[PDB]
Amino acid sequence: HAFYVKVGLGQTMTAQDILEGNMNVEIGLAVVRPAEFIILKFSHKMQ
Amino acid sequence: HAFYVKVGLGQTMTAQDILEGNMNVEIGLAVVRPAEFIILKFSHKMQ
Repeated sequence: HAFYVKVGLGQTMTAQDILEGNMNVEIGLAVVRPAEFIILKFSHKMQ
Repeated sequence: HAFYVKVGLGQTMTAQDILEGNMNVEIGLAVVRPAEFIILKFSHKMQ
């Protein structure tokens, strides 16, 4: 759930990419954000 | 595939050939030849 890593032929590269000398790596991240606004919601509930 | 042999009336002979005293035999051969020139052909193939 936090990241992924992909590299390979048929995943990030073609065969024409190999002849040119290219290697592609793909990286995705899920970084934690701050809690800037905190909203308290109050209500009545039945007895 | 290697040879054939044919002899007979209606195959190699006529009826006029029989009266003259002729018998015809036909033989065909396929003899092995040497390998005098050997040619190596190199090429790239895709990954």
